[PDB]
Amino acid sequence: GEFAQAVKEYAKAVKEYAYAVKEFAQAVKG
Amino acid sequence: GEFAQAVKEYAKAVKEYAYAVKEFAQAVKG
Amino acid sequence: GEFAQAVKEYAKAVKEYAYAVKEFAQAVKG
Amino acid sequence: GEFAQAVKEYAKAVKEYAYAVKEFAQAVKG
Amino acid sequence: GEFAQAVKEYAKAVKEYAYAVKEFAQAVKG
Amino acid sequence: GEFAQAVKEYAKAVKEYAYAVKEFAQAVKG
Repeated sequence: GEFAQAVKEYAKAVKEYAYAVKEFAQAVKG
Repeated sequence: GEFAQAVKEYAKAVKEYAYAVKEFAQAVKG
Repeated sequence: GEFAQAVKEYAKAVKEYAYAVKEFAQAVKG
Repeated sequence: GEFAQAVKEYAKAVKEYAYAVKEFAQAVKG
Repeated sequence: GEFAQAVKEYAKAVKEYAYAVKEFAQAVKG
Repeated sequence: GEFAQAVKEYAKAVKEYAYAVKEFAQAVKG
């Protein structure tokens, strides 16, 4: 219900964190 | 219910942090 | 100049995220 | 299910961030 | 629980990072 | 069981992030 909903929004925020980390990694490397 | 809300409020903080990580990456690239 | 300011703003965002992680940790324990 | 999966993805993101933070540390030592 | 303990350790690590980035901001500035 | 595996991976990622932060902290200090 709400928990299932909360998890979808968490999963989507994790994926945004994952790409932000990759751009940080490239900035530090490049 | 109360825990689902804490997962929702954490998901918002993960997205806000992901944005700050990308902004800092852009400053390192720049 | 520009880069000192971006580091300062990244520091504030890390500090904000630390507070959200501590709140999540408390929410998990409840 | 879905929350264990999102936590696993977050864990992989954290490991990547740790590796970039160590590379950042190498840059700061430079 | 193991999850509560791990998020507690993460909260500590992010708080330390926030303090090291702030020290770095001071270093880049002065 | 599947959550206990996600928590194990998260716990290990958090630990790597914790030592990365101390390495960044030593780079800033030095």
